[PDB]
Amino acid sequence: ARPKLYVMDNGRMRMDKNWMIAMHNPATIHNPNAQTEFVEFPIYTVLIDHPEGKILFDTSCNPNSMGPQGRWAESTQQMFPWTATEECYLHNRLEQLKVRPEDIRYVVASHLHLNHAGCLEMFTNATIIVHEDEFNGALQCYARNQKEGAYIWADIDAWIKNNLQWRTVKRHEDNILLAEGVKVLNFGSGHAWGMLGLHVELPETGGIILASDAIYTAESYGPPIKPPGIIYDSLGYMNTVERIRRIAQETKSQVWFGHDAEQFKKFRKSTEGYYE
Amino acid sequence: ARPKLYVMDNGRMRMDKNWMIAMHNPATIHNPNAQTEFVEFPIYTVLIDHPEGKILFDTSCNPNSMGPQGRWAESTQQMFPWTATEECYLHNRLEQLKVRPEDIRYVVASHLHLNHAGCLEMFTNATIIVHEDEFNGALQCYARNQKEGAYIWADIDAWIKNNLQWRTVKRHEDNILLAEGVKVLNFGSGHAWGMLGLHVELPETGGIILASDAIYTAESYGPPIKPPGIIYDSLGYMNTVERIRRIAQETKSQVWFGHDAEQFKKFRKSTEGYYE
Ligand SMILES: [Co+2]
Ligand SMILES: [Co+2]
Ligand SMILES: [Fe+3]
Ligand SMILES: [Fe+3]
Repeated sequence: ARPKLYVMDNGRMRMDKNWMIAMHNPATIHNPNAQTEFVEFPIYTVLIDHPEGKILFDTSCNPNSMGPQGRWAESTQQMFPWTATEECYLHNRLEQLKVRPEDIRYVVASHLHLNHAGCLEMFTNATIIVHEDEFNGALQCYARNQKEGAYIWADIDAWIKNNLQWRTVKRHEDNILLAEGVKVLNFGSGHAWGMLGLHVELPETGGIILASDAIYTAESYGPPIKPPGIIYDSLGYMNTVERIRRIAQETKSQVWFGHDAEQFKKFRKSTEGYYE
Repeated sequence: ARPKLYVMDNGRMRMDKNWMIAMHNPATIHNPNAQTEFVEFPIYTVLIDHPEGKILFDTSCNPNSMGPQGRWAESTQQMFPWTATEECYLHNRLEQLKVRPEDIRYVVASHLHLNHAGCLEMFTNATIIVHEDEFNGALQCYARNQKEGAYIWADIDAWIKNNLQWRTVKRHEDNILLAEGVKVLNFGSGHAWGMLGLHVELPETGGIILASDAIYTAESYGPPIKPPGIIYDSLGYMNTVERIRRIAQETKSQVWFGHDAEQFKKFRKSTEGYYE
């Protein structure tokens, strides 16, 4: 099999650095009112155009996320603003590749945060692969009518109204062979309730691990590991990072982080080409 | 049957509020360089003068902690400075109660952080009860010559040279009946590797739970729970806080937080009296 892997630029987001690197600049006797920064980071998706079928990793943010009539609560827009041009929208990025939503066989949701699950509702002909604990956690946010937070009620509303077809990865489920050289990695709890990664083995490029928010950046990866402020299971997070490190060394694979500005710049995006 | 419980003022410490309440004030589009604060909080120990023997909960900081020739590293001194008058020193606080180190039968170390295990070395005639995981973790810090962070090399050095007698609480060990109405609570991992609390049943005052850093403050306690930045096991931390809440409700016990300025102000300290 000779697949093509595309990195699609789905805009940028800004947030408190402390979210990304917990306690990045601690206050001191000499700096008692220490300042944080408001850092920019990429929101990207990955399309594996595979002969067995098209696989999508993450879905970025929903077009109608930001704004006065935005699905995102105002507090969320102010803490995690998403800047993107129309071309950065997933549906347009796919269109520029002559890929219709209906052509996606599999969507892998690393987690159900606002900036990874925004456009799940588009893929009504796909099987949405998600960690059961992540699914459960988001569904509770919905049921309890939680309007703030990283789980967008209106996005979840849409998933349900659009009758998405789900395939939950069970807590103790082995990695899933989705297609030749494409494995869903079950990272479990850490950054969120349930994280999924991808291991892709390309004939030419070789091995790629899509870590998503299991590893925000290279600063996160280290060594040493510098965990995020947005974390559900600190222990599981630490374990997941080391697990990823071990797999990378054993499979001689690259590790693609979730939101690393520097790494993203070096990527070949969908406007220039792909990875074989 | 008729004991007296003393609260001993062992000084004040300042640190970044983000340590106490994580992400207490996140940056926004309108406040991108959001400032943290450098808050003050109490360091205290608890003496249970019990007919079966004297029980000490926590040991505060070592007198030789701060300063150019201080045991604490400068970075630590600058991030977590301890201010204390001679009288605030535990040795002095005990002397004013006509209690010699040698008279302590049991020292319960909630955890082995610098602000709780400073003066363990004094109690050479006591049994030091500590969580095995906390003990293990600190001994690793020592063995690896970790000089910075919350585990003071020189402090641990002194514990070993002074030949302290340890009694480790095993990971899955039940609560320990230390004396009539005195009971060691095995909280396990959370704030640190292994946390111990006390439940004291006082004839007059009733039930008291000593939570130490299992719960920093009333703000931590909520509801809802607002976890700290100094955390090892987020899940365990959350579980512990809720376990304490339950025990408190079922035993109609007060919950004494580790570092709550407001609550401490209301405590009757060793200079004014005791709790029966
Ligand atoms: Co996320
Ligand atoms: Co502590
Ligand atoms: Fe993300
Ligand atoms: Fe403390």
